[PDB]
Amino acid sequence: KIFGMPLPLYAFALITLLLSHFYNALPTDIVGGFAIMFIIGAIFGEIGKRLPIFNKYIGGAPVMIFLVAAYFVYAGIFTQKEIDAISNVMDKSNFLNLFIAVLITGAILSVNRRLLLKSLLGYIPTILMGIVGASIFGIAIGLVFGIPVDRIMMLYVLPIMGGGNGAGAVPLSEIYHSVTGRSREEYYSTAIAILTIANIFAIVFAAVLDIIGKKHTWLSGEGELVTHRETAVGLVLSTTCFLLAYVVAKKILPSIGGVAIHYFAWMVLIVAALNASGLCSPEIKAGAKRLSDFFSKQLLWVLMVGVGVCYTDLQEIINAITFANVVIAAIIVIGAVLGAAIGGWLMGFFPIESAITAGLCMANRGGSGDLEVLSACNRMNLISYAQISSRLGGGIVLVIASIVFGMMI
Amino acid sequence: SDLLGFKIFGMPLPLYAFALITLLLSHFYNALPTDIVGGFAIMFIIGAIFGEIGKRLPIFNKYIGGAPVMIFLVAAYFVYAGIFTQKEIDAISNVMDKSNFLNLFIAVLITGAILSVNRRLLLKSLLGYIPTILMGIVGASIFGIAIGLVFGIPVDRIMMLYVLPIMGGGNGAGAVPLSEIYHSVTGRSREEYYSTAIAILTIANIFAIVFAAVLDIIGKKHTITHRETAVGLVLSTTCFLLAYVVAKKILPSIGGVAIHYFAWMVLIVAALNASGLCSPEIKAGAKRLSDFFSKQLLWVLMVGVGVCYTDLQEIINAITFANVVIAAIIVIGAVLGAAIGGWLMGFFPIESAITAGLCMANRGGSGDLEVLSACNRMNLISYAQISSRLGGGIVLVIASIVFGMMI
Ligand SMILES: CCCCCCCCO[C@@H]1O[C@H](CO)[C@@H](O)[C@H](O)[C@H]1O
Ligand code: NA
Ligand code: NA
Repeated sequence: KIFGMPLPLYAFALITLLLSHFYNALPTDIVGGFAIMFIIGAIFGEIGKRLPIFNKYIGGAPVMIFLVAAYFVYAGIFTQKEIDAISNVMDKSNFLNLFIAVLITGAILSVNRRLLLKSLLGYIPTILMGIVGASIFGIAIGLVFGIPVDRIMMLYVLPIMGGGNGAGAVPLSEIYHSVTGRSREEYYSTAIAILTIANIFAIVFAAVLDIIGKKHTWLSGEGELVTHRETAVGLVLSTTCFLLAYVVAKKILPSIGGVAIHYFAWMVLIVAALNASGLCSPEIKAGAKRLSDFFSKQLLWVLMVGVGVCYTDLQEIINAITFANVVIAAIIVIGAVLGAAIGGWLMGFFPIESAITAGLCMANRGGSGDLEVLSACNRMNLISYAQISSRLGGGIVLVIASIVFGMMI
Repeated sequence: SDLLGFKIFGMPLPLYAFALITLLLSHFYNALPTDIVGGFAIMFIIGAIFGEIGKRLPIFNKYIGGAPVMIFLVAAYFVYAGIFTQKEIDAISNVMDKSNFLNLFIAVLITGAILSVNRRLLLKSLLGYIPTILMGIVGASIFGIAIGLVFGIPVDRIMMLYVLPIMGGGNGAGAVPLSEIYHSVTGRSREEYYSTAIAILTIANIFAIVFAAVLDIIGKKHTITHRETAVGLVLSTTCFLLAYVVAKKILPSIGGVAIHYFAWMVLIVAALNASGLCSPEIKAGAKRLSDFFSKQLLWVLMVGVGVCYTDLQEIINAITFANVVIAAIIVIGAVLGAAIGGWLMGFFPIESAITAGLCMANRGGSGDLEVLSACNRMNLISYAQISSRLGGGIVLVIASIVFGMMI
C-alpha cells in the first residue's frame, strides 16, 4: 500500500492528480491543495521510507517529501496554480500555525502539571549555552576564513540563531537599519539566504543525532528530555489557546521586558497554565492528544509538501552556496549542537535531546524548521520545547543583536 | 458544583467560559487573525453556545431544525446587527470562501455518504428502490408545477426554489450545495437562493412528519485506525478534484446543459463505490470522517452559512401562507409519486411513500428520524438514509441540469 491505500486505489488518485496537472485545472483552495499534497506526499513519503541509503530512521519519509517538493518548485514542475493552491493552504489559510497550535496544545495537555515548571528553569540557560557555542565556533571558523568578527556575528551567527524568517530576518533587518542606517535589503537578503542553508544542515544533523542516539543510548533519551467530541474539543482548545496568545502578544502584553514575546511563546505559557488549572477533564486532555496524533501521523506528510514549497526557496540558497558560506554556516550549527549538549548535560537533560531542542531548533528556520527538524529525528513530541527556542529564544537573539549591532558600529 | 458540569459542545461550563472570554477579548481589543485559526476559533465558540441553545429549545428543536438553524439565523443577525467586526466577518468569510471550507465540507459529506453504502445495497438499490425515488421526484415536480401555475408563479421558481430544495438532502447536504450550483449556473447571489430554500424546505419537513402519521393511520385502516479516516480525506478531496477537472476541461457540458462539478463528483464517488476499489475498512474511514464533519464541524459551518448565505429578510418573506400550501402539496406529490412507483416495482405503497417519498422531502438525516418516528417504522432507517443520501446526491445532478436548461 501507499499511505494506507492499495496500489490500485492510489493509482486512481495519482491519475487524478496528473489529469488536474495536464489539463491545468485545480481549485486554488484547501480542497485543491490537500488533494495534491496528500497524493504527492504519499508517494514520495513511501519512497523516502524505503530508499536504503536515502532513508535512515524517521528522517526517510518527511525529508524526502520536503526536499523533493522544493525541487518541484525550483524545477518548475509545479504549475503556478499548484504552487498557489499549496501556498493558500500553508499561508493564506495558515495550516502551518494551526498544525503547530494543535501540536503544542496536544503535547502540553498530555503531561502532568507538577513536571511543568521543573524544565523551563533549566532550559533557557541551555539555549544561551548553545548560542555561546554557535558564536565561539562561528568566530573560530570565520577567522579561519579571514572574515572579521563583526560580519560573523551580524551576517552569520545571529541570523541563524534568530527566530527564523518572520521572527529573525524580518526584525533583525529592522534592528540593523535602526543601528547602522544601511538598507534592510542588503542585510535580509544575505541573512535569509544563509539561515536557510543552516536550516538544511539542521535537518540533516537531526537525523545524524538520531542515528547516534540509537547507537549510543547513554546520550539519548529516545524522545524524552529530562469519542470524536473529545477530539473536537481538542481542536477548539488548540485554536482558542492560539487566539488568546495572539491577543496577548499584539494588544495586551507584546513584550515583558527588553524582550518581545512571540504569540507562540505565549501560547505555550497559556496552554501550560490551562493544564495546571485542570479546567480540562482527563478525557478532553486525551482528546487534544489524539488530535495531535492525527496531525503528526496522518497530515505530517501533507505539511511537508507545503514546507518544501513555501519555506525553502532553492533559488536563493544557490545564490549563496559559495563553499565559504556552506562551511561556516554548517559549523555554526555544530557549535550550537555542542553548546546545547554541554549546557543541557550540566542542567540535567539528555545531550542528544538538548542539542536538538536548544541547539538545532535554534539554528533552524523557526516554526517551519522545527517541524522539519523534529520530523527528521522522529521526536515531534518536543514541538513545545522547539517552539520555546524558536520563539522565546528567538526574542533573546534580538536583544543580543541590538547589543552586538551597537558595539560593532 | 452540580451545574459547573453542564456541557457546551462537550466542554464543562467553566472550560467553555475560558474560551468565551477569549472570544470577547479578541472582540473587544479587535485583534483576530483573518485566517483559518482565527476563524475556527470564533466559529467554534459562537456556534457552540447557540447550537446548544437551539438544541435545548423544545418546539424549535424538533420542528424548525434546532441548533444548525439557531446558529445560521443568529449568525446572520450578528452581521446585520453589526455585532461582528469587519475583521471577524473577514475571518469567517476567509474560511468559507477564500480557504473554501464549504466545498471541502460538502466534498467530505458526499464521499462519506456514498462510500458508506454497501456495494451490493447500492447497485441492488438502483434497480428498484432508486427508480421509485425518481418517480417520487417526478410526482413532486408535476404536483408542484401544477400548484405553482395555480398560484401564478413561473415554472422556473417552482423547480429551483420549491421542488429541488425540498427533495434535496436537507440543509448542510442540499440547501448549502444547491446554492453553490445556483450561483455557478445563474451567477446570482447564493444568499438570495438559500434564504428562500432553507425556509420552504423546513416547512415541508414539518408536513412530512405530519403525513407520516397520516399514512400510518391510513395504513392500519386500509391494510480500524486514523489512517483509514485519513484515506477518506484523501478520497474526499481527490474525488472533488477529478470532478472539478471534468466539469472545467473534459466534459463541461453533455449537451446544451452544463453539469456542475459537484454533480459529477456524485457520479464519480458512486462509480468508485461500485468499482469496489476501496476496501470496506476504507469505506468506513470515509464515513467516520463525514461524521466528524457532520457532528463536530457542522455547527462551525453554520456560523459561516449565516454570515455569507443568509439574508434574514428573504426568509421572513417566504413564510407566506401561499408557500405553506405549495410546499405541502409538493410533499403530497412525492408521496403519490413514490406510492405509484413502488407499487409498480413490488413494494407496499404506504411504505414506499414513506421511504422514497417523505424521507426525500424531509430535512436529510435529522428528518428521517423525525418522520420514521411519527409512523412507527424506524426499522426503515437504512432505506430512508438511501433517499436522503444517494437520492440527495441525485437531486444535485438533476438540479445542475434543471438550473442550466431553465436559465
Ligand atoms: C511552561 C511549559 C514549558 C514546558 C513545556 C513542555 C511540556 C510539553 O511537552 C512535553 O514535555 C514532556 C517532558 O519532557 C515530554 O515527555 C513530552 O514528550 C512533551 O510532549
Ligand atoms: Na533560526
Ligand atoms: Na429533503
